[PDB]
Amino acid sequence: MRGSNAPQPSHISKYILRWRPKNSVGRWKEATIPGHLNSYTIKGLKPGVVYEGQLISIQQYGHQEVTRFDFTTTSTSTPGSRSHHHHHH
Repeated sequence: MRGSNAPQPSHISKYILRWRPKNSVGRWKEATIPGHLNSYTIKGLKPGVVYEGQLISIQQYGHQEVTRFDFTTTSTSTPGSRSHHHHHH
């Protein structure tokens, strides 16, 4: 019910999630998740605050995918053109 480890599966060897308070300017943190094994979302934040999220994928040789996203909690923001496509799901 938690999550099983998948060493070098059909997906990426492992994904790296780094986040840090962009409004509180603090230290970053790392969370490795090998591909999309399940729904994993980091919470514990609050409305009116923006964090920074960077998902970098790592392979057997290191350095794979690099994605930058905006972070928010119970607030409606996350500006980055995330709503301009037809059809859902």
